[PDB]
Amino acid sequence: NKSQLYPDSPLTDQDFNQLDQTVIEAARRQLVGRRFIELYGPLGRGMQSVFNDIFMESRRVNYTIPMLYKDFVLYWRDLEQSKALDIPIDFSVAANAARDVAFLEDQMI
Amino acid sequence: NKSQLYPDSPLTDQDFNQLDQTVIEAARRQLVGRRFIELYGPLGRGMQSVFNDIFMSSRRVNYTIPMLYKDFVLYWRDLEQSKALDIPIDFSVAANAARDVAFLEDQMIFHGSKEFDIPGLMNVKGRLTHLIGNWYESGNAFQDIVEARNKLLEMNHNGPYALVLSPELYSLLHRVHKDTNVLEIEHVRELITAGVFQSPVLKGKSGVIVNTGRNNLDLAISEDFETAYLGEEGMNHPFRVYETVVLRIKRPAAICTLIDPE
Amino acid sequence: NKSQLYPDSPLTDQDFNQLDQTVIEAARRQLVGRRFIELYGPLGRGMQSVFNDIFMESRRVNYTIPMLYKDFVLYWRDLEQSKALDIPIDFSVAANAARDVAFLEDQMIFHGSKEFDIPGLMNVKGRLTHLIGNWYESGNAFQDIVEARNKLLEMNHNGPYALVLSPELYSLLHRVHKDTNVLEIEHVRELITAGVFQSPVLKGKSGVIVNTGRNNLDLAISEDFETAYLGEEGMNHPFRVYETVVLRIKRPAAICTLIDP
Amino acid sequence: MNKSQLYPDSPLTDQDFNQLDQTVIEAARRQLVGRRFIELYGPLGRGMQSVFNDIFMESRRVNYTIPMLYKDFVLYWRDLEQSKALDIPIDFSVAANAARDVAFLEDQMIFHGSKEFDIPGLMNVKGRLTHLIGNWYESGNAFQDIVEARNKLLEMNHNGPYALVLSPELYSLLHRVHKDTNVLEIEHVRELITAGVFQSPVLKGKSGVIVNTGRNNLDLAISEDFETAYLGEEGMNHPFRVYETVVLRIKRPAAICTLIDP
Amino acid sequence: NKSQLYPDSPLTDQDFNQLDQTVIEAARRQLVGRRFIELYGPLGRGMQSVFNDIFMESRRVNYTIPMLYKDFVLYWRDLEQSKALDIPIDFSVAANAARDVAFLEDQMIFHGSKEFDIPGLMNVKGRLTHLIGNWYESGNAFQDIVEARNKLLEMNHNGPYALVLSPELYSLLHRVHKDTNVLEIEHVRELITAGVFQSPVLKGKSGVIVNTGRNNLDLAISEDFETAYLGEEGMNHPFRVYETVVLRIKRPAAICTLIDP
Repeated sequence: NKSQLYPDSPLTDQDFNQLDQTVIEAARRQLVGRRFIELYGPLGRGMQSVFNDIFMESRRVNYTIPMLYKDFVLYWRDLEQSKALDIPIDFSVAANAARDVAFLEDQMI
Repeated sequence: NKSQLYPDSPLTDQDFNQLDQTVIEAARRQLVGRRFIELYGPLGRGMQSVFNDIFMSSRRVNYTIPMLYKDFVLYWRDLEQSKALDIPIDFSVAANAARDVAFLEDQMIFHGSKEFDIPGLMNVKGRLTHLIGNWYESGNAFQDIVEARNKLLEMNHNGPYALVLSPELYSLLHRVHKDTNVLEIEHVRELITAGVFQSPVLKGKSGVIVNTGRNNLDLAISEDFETAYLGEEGMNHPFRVYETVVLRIKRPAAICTLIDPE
Repeated sequence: NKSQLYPDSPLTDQDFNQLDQTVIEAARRQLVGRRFIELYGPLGRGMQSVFNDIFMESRRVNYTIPMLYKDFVLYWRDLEQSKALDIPIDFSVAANAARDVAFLEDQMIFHGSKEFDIPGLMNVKGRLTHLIGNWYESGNAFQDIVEARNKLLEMNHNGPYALVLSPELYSLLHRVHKDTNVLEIEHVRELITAGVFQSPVLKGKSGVIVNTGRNNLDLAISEDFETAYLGEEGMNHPFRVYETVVLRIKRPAAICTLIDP
Repeated sequence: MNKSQLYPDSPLTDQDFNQLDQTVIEAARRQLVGRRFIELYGPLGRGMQSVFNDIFMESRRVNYTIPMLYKDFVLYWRDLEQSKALDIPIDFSVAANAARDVAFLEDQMIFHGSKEFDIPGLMNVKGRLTHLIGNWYESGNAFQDIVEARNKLLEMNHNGPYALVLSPELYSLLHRVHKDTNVLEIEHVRELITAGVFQSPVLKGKSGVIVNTGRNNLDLAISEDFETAYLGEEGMNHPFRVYETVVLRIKRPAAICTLIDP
Repeated sequence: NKSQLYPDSPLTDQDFNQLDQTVIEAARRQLVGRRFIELYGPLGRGMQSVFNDIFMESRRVNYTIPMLYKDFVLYWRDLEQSKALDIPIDFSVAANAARDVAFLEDQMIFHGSKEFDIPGLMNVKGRLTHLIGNWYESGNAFQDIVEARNKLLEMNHNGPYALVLSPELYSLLHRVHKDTNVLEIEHVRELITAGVFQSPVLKGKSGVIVNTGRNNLDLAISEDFETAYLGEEGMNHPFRVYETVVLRIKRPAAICTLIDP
């Protein structure tokens, strides 16, 4: 899981799931491309390019798969304060980044 | 096993082994690119394209792995006669098919795959270019190799180098060096430690010096020289000798091509 | 074995083996064709003609297999004297016959069988021809081979090459090269991997370079060198050293011919 | 003692690091010329950041700071994941390029020194013997100039075994045949120089050096051999570094004879 | 052993053996006198002078055995640093001293000990002298050795001969002979069976041919190359590589000397 994938992560397993759920919910609320376009996958990490057969009214074109990303930063002072006061970790910046990856996909689509 | 993979093949298990050996030997003898260019292993099925990082800071290009194949037919009349008389099957057509594919691979290695946008050693962008003088005069050929070898040194390529020349130019280092009273091929072989090779794919007075090493260039083998039964057609048994190979030139500056100015 | 194959043979099993060993040794010492041409066989007695696929730079031609033989005679007086004195039987005449079958094969391999219309190395259509200059001057012989080998290389025939020269040209290769302090034959032997041979069948200044490989040319043998009793005739014991061989040139472009103008 | 525990954050397993080590080491061995005729003094260890050299001129102690030679290459995470998914061995081509560059750096430091730390080289050390060679294109000059150079070492109380390293052009010129003996000059030289006649791209033009092999004459002081260290993961990619710490000590400068073109 | 011989030695038994092996190897790589002169010993520490019977072409002379030594110093800071870092002790200075004792023996063997009045190969009375010509011209070096070896042969000294030349003359032997396509040194090496050596002790154009054999000349060693602790002085550890050797030339007529006019 995430905890063993990033042993140095300040977020625990429960804290990291909230990071995933916040990102997933923010993506679904903004992904308009996936609302009507079917998904061919998940292919997996072993695929870096796909072959597209264009039937004009066939032509085979090798479409390399782009990677769209947004970074965002979780400041340590906020994380330490949340741990000290036993309050849930704020992931508002994480949702903002997901809204920008979902906007990048829509621009690319 | 090829026996169970082609249940309808007329050849037995041992006959396929002889057919495979004939194809392998004919290809290996006729292949000049693989002598000095290393193989990026058997990629196998599931890798239809490969990525080449071109260094001139690197840039990435997606290279589609093309299929090179030649078709040969084993006539049933000849097959039945060999089985009846217990004489070995003549796979001379198989050897010619492997020879033709090997010639095709060498053309793809040197002159590139134009229809697949894959460059070759003789036309890769960014390669060094050297102009050879009159190699008919003794000593000019050695000096040209020295000048071209120094050109690769200027671009941080210390060797070991491999030199491939056209047959017309190759049959010019087989002359006594008047300065040293030795064959000019021997002096070049001392400088070119990876060997000097000929190739019919090069026409006229052309040649290329390649700094050997898997970090400069290699061949991505999706599947090595393999034979496949195309299925019975008109009572005969056609086979396909096919291979899936692409050439990756990671550092084009490691290739210096000798070009006749005329 | 031979004793039961020819019950009337004056030679015993041991005596007949010496006949075979003498014939075999005399054949190997003279067969220059088999030194670089691969054997397609032994097919057996059930094959009398072979199919040759000529790839010109396919054409199927039915090559009937010729039979080459020499007879020789073992006189009974010599055989009786040897038995009486307990000395080994002299097979010098047998070796002489084997030297003539091995010369007949070389003639058929290099010049072809006119009666059966089978081509040879020096005669086949579709071969490459190189006109040699004056090999007497040192250094010309190496250059002529270099240019002739270049013609084979331009046809995607990258060796290994086998060069057969007439004894006049073969001896001309033994002079020291011009300015490389090395015998001219040694430099050619580096160029020709399969070896440089000589054959008396080639007359004058002539030679041939053949790109070896059974996919280029091969030798079809239904039966190798064999000795057969022809039956006693006039108290003598005539035999026959025979073989059924034929040369199949599948790739005529793999043969480069050196001739003089 | 495996590098997996040394770099827990590395993406390579025990076997992948092992394949990485051979790729770096083999590419280094193919290019390291100085190590062929110079003994290795070490590995001293991480506690030796500078070595002491006692020069016996024909005694002065000089402190040499051990230089660190390195080159960086990056393995892309997409490539590592793609190879891992397809069960294909990782492509360490960039590692060989980095290892080859470091090997050239060590050879360049051995011969031409290191101006940054004022460490002398074979062709730069003070007190060495200098021999002005002649036209090696003409016959006999190549062997004679070596004989006088060896005589210079003999007069300086150094009686072998010698090691001769020549520029790549001069090494080929030694393959000529002798004017009278009708034997190649290289075998005559090889009988005089029994530690081996080598060639190196570092020497340019008509240049060479004759070195009296022996620990008491000169040696390589290394604290860390060719080692691949995993740098921190940056930008989701994995950058590595092939580094080594080697300094050359010439205890007897008079045991080195340099062939210099006038 | 060494540890109990010098209880105050900073070097352990393993460290002291490396001192001995370094000294021994450096001596063998430089001792040209012992390559052809037989050893009469080790006599032992109980012998300080030897009797030489000179057979001129007997005379008894008491040759006192000289002692040749070089000191060198092992600094304590280097020894302490090596112990702290667990690295082997550097003995480069020790090898340098051994190269100077092996040069002192060669000087004493070839030129003699003037202080003890002991003759050498190049200096003894009763030797044969040959005046070499111009060795620069090819073929003169071989001829000069031939005539000089002839002088030894006329004195019933029929080999095996050992020839030692100065580096100037030794390198002059490496040119190809005049018209025999063979290196001049190779022809001399055929003439001189015991081998042709060179010594830096011989200056200019000079050399010597010695007819080997312990009945002609020998080397008397009471003690071979030895390393002795001289006791700590100024925190340093001075040693001494020493040997007690002397050359006895019993037959001065067995030495032929090559000099230039």
